[PDB]
Amino acid sequence: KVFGRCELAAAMKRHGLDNYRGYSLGNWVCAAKFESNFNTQATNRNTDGSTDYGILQINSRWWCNDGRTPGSRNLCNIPCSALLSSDITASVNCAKKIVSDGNGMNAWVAWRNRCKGTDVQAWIRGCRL
Ligand code: NA
Repeated sequence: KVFGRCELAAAMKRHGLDNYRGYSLGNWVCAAKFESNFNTQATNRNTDGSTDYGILQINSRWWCNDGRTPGSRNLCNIPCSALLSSDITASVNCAKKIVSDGNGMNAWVAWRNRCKGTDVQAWIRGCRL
């Protein structure tokens, strides 16, 4: 599924991501824009042979099981495929764990480089929330 911007904002809010660990909803919509372009089915092989999965490009290195990332953990206790669902619940659950792991949204390198310190509220402008 390819969400609209305000649609994804509403889905993140319904799933309690809005101001989770102090990150405004525009921070999470911005991260999703640049990780996946709002595509739940997005997958990207990392050079290290791990894969990133879904709207928030959650990495098989630590967070989900794809069966092909030697020496990885599955700290969200989910198959990485669950992170490609048109329902974002499992992605939101796992992103709550990632953002609590100590480095906030810096865990998303695209957030750090493209959203951090920017006017992220623009990502939820005009959204009926
Ligand atoms: Na893994």
